[PDB]
Amino acid sequence: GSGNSLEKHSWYHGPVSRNAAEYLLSSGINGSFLVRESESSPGQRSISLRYEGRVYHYRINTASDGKLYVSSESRFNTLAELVHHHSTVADGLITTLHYPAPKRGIHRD
Repeated sequence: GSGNSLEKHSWYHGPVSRNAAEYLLSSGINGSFLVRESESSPGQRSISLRYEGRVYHYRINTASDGKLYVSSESRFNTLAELVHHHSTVADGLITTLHYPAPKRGIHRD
């Protein structure tokens, strides 16, 4: 769950603060996005996008019910459904989810 999470999608690794995102992630690809988790809230989810060096921050954004709507005309419930739509029509997230490169073996002895 919150802390370990499961290897859901290819963009679902775990919680990663934007700071460390824009900071750590030097950004340098054809375009890869990654979802984030609680950062300054006791249980929050955001969306991070990595450009050819740039790093955008587009929180998940919730509706007045529960659904997760980034814009307002494209409300969802599950992150996936978010990317799904934001896959061909990023009506929410600026950049359009391209390919969330895997981060299994980044560094660890």
